[PDB]
Amino acid sequence: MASRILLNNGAKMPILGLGTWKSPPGQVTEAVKVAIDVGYRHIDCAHVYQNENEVGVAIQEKLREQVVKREELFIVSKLWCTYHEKGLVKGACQKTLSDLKLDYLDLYLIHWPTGFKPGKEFFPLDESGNVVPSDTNILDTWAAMEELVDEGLVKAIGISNFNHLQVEMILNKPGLKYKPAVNQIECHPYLTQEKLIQYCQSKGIVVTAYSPLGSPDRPWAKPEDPSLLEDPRIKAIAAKHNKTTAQVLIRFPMQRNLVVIPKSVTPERIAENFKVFDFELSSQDMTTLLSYNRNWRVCALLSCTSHKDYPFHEEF
Ligand SMILES: NC(=O)c1ccc[n+]([C@@H]2O[C@H](COP(=O)([O-])OP(=O)(O)OC[C@H]3O[C@@H](n4cnc5c(N)ncnc54)[C@H](OP(=O)(O)O)[C@@H]3O)[C@@H](O)[C@H]2O)c1
Ligand SMILES: O=C(O)COc1cc(F)ccc1C(=O)NCc1nc2c(F)c(F)cc(F)c2s1
Repeated sequence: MASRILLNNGAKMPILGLGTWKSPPGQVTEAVKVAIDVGYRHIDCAHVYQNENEVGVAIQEKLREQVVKREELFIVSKLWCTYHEKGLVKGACQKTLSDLKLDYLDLYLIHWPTGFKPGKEFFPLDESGNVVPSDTNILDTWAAMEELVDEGLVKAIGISNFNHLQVEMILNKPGLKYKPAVNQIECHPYLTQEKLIQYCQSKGIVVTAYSPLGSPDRPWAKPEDPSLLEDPRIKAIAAKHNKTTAQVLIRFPMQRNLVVIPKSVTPERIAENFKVFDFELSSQDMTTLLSYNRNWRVCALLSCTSHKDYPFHEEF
């Protein structure tokens, strides 16, 4: 396997990164420190995760120790939905930079294609529980993202949770300055994303797979819901390789030429999840895992399904 993938800006992105959603502030500093010690050099962050200060604490220190150089790290963050207005984007980026204690990001993503009413609340809802949109559009937000590159705050920009028509909207802009470098999307054996991956890869956009373990800690998970980590078929593939099910689930997107960002705050799991460069899934394993697709999406909200830019009404 090679360990980084080339982006359109000429930078190389590590194919394995550490996710940080639901890594509690009081626990994430140690998580990130351990991750850097064991070899992670890509960290996936976001303003909405409410922990960027504590991630930043960890990074800055591993600099203070001389454990890693900033140029070796690949730090990703994301513009939250309440900041899609062109005049709010730079301040949102700068807040993330200040929290992370960094002078640039390697990649900055539009977190979702949906703009929400600006304000303090991450999820402004009306009295009936529907998200309150903003009067923003993908192209104007993208133009504001491009200014961040031209000001040196971020090295690359991309998107997350965009369907292929939303990607196309950006690509087709006459005055496009920067193509998206990455589309970060949910991807795992129960939601294999064959058509969107094919589309993105054909357009020279790198795909990052989020929730590769099925996000078992997501707050809306129902006890009856499928569980990747407990799937006995995946356990049997893992046993054949004397690996864990998590290790199989991480290796799987890597062999599809995807980037993958498993989350853990547990030191013993952070280290296990990185030990995926010493084995390969066979062609039969890959085919088998792909065959588990059920088009089963875990990361979506009912409250957002009426937004004009809700991404998941389209087939892909
Ligand atoms: N762009 C977006 O809209 C978006 C959406 C979702 C996710 N993401 C990103 O993708 C990252 C990964 O997705 P995710 O956090 O949803 O879920 P995930 O990585 O699929 O699963 C994380 C869960 O698996 C557990 N776990 C980790 N390693 C394990 C192992 N070796 N054995 C058993 N359990 C293990 C974790 O527990 P502990 O932490 O307690 O160890 C945690 O509960 C996020 O953290 C975030 O950075 C982005
Ligand atoms: O982002 C993470 O890592 C994990 O996710 C989350 C992370 C957080 F820190 C808080 C909430 C979520 C969450 O509720 N996620 C589900 C969504 N679905 C939608 C949706 F369908 C939209 F059309 C717009 C939108 F913005 C969302 S957010």
